[PDB]
Order: sequence, then C-alpha cells, then structure tokens
Amino acid sequence: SISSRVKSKRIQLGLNQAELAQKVGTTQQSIEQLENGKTKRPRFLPELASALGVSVDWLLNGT
Repeated sequence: SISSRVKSKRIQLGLNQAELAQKVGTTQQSIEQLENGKTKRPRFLPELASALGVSVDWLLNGT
C-alpha cells in the first residue's frame, strides 16, 4: 500500500520523516499517519510523488 511504498522510497533516498515533511511542506504528524496507514488520500499527493521521484499512480496502486 501507500504507507509501505512511501517508507520504502524515502529510505532509498536517505530521508527521515521530518525531512520528507519539510520537502512536501506538511507536518511531521501527517507523514506519520500516512506511514501508519491512517491516511490514504492526503491533499499533498502530487507533492509527495515529486519529492519521492515517483508517479502518483505508483504510490496509490503499485503499478
């Protein structure tokens, strides 16, 4: 799912949650909630994809 895919990519890029939050322009807590599967469709999906160097499709579907 998106939480495992987000974690996986930030690690590959050498980013901790705080760093990813600042790159996306959101709160640390928003990042935590996405990684813990609490939020599946954040408002910042396009910015998340860009910071992770991935497509939005990949994040959401895994294809």
